[PDB]
Amino acid sequence: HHHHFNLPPGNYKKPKLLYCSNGGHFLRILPDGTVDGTRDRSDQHIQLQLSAESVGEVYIKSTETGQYLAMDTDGLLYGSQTPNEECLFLERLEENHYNTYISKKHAEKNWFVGLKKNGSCKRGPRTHYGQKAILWLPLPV
Repeated sequence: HHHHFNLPPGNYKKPKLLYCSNGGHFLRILPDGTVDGTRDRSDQHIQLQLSAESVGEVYIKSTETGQYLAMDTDGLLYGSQTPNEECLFLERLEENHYNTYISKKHAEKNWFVGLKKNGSCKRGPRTHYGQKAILWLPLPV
């Protein structure tokens, strides 16, 4: 393992919203595959369904479009039509409260799912432990 194994509570029984306190945005996966953040709670593309492939490993999927969150070889987030190795994330507890999602494929490089204060996605290499951009809070739909 390249990372710790503290896991958050809760489960995957219901769809969730992923809220980033960094800028105060909900993770959004647009129909065209674009990924970003939005402060609009009524947005139809922020509803996500998480599922566990293995303990601590998850897929994050758009309930509206069916697309899977994924991080490409250059660290950019994108919506994938099908599940592949770039769609698996390590879901962990952080600061004894939040949820962090580390790219499983690039786990050794410490690439996290994260949003900047302006709601734009952070590129993998620009993220690291200790940032506010990587801290998520799952919220009911």
